[PDB]
Amino acid sequence: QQLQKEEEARKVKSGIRQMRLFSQDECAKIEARIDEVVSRAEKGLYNEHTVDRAPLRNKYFFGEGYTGPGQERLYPPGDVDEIPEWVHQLVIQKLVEHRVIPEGFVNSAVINDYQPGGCIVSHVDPIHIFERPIVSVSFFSDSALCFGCKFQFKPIRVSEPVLSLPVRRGSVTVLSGYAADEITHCIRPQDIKERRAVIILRKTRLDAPRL
Ligand SMILES: O=C(O)CNC(=O)C(=O)O
Ligand SMILES: [Mn+2]
Repeated sequence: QQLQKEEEARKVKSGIRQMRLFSQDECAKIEARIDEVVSRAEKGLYNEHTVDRAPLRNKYFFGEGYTGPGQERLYPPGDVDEIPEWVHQLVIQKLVEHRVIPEGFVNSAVINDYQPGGCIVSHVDPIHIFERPIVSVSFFSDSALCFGCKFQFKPIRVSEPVLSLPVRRGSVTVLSGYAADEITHCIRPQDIKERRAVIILRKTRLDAPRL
């Protein structure tokens, strides 16, 4: 049981790469742009499916977005707004330059914006929708990304995740293999003490089922 948790954590770690790529100034500039997105959404300037509002977490879908169990679908072409130029210029370019992902890979950029006490429940990034690797960049504050999220449903039987990964402002997280496909991830509400935002950069699959 203890050996099993250590083996799983080793497997999770084999599919995680992390690096501090964005300076405090670079973060400040990107954070200003994220604020612009929030403002534009509030002004009703985005397409219908670009904005997903939920109690303590908003999602903003660019390039491609998605919606019983395990049957998410891509919205028809042109339903979501295009990836903003600043995302290419300030975020994707930096990633390509540092050999994190190849040029042309990213066709989907999602911004998650969290209130204090916000969270995201146990999930796997839909395997029928997105290629791997999955890249994420964190912005306003530091937090943690948990892996193996049974604890969110069975706190008596299991109190802790398999692994908790610190995700600092300006850090890039790359998920692949076991970490992206074989285990769930989540964020605990106690780990978001102040506003936090994340830009998730992915490539959708050719055969991603569409509406
Ligand atoms: O906010 C984060 O760091 C993680 N968010 C997600 O896992 C997601 O939107 O798929
Ligand atoms: Mn996810």
